Amino acid sequence: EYSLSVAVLADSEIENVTQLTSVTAPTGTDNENIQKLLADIKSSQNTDLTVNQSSSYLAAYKSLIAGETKAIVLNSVFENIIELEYPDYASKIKKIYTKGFTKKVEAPKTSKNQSFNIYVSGIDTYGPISSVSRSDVNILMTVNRDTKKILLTTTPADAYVPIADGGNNQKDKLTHAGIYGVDSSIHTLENLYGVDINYYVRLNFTSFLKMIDLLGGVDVHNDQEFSALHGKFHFPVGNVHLDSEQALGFVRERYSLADGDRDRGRNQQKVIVAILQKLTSTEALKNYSTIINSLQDSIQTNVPLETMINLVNAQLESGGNYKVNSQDLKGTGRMDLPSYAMPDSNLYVMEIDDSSLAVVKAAIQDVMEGRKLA
Ligand SMILES: CC(C)=CCC/C(C)=C\CC/C(C)=C\CC/C(C)=C\CC/C(C)=C\CC/C(C)=C\CC/C(C)=C\CC/C(C)=C\COP(=O)(O)O
Repeated sequence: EYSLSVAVLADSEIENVTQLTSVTAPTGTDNENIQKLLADIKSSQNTDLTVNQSSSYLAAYKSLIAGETKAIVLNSVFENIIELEYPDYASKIKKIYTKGFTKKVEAPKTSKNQSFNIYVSGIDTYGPISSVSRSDVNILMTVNRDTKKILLTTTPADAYVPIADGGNNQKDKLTHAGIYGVDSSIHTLENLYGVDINYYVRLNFTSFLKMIDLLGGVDVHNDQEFSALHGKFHFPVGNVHLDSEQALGFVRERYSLADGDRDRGRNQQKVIVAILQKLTSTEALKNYSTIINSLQDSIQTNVPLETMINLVNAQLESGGNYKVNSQDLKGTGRMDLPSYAMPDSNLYVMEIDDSSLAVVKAAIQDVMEGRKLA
């Protein structure tokens, strides 16, 4: 659910598209959508516009505010990209023609064998799940139902990788993929790790809170004393029970941890294991429908109902615990590499360590294939 519009400056005398002869747009990277809009304009308004190609939607916007063009095409998805460098962009423009588009995100891929991959996207925002934002949590869960093994692979938010789809396969921090959509994030990680991602789950701060509450909190073993959210929550060494708000702090704190983002990644993994322990309780399995009802409006997923039912009932009958292992893609922080989405800013990114990538890829394959980890 997105839209393309013809936009002009807020104070432009232009009121409707029939007054235009041309429009500036990135036909180099969004030609299909753009051409649909132009065909729709020619049909309902009998107006044929020539296109002044721009290198991107950001570039088109710059041209507009610079007075170098009268009108641009704007794909709503990319308004969120423009906002990264121009937070007040919305107030600078008006829209004089709008076309709604619709697309389903990733279709689910059913695995032909005992193993599947689920991508967990954690969005940096409160409120309705439909809110567009970057994906600061990017965890792949490789599950093998035969060996009863799970592998959690964390990819840091700042990982500098080719971003698929809207990212135009250009390098940027992984978290930006989330802005283009869950599709972009999924395809980005499929390409990086060379595996099919069967399903995804997408949730934000508000979704996470409801889930923890619903489950009655979660229990973890904390390895190092730390505090989160400017000292609001304190976590001692030892077994800790986390309510919704504590758990959210627990998975967010980074800077004060001995190993920074890597330790935060491990804390997130601890919480996932704890959630899984609650979700595979007999009470939870028996009452899965209530859990679906309770979380459906705040958590997006393409896992089919039929699949959930199979997974739940299989666990109900067979019982038995999954063993969980974890890993994280390693790299080196840098300030001198360009961000495709934010070309004018110096950003911190993590340049991937190639030897680590090889190891991470091999481990995913091992668990999928039922081989022991190195
Ligand atoms: C289905 C069933 C009952 C059994 C199936 C059999 C088994 C054992 C496994 C099958 C797997 C299945 C079906 C489901 C697994 C899913 C599962 C158990 C748990 C899912 C956990 C989920 C959905 C989310 C966890 C994500 C998590 C830990 C945190 C979310 C992160 C969020 C929302 C925000 C983080 C943002 C962040 C890192 C920092 C905040 O930003 P700043 O403050 O600016 O720095």
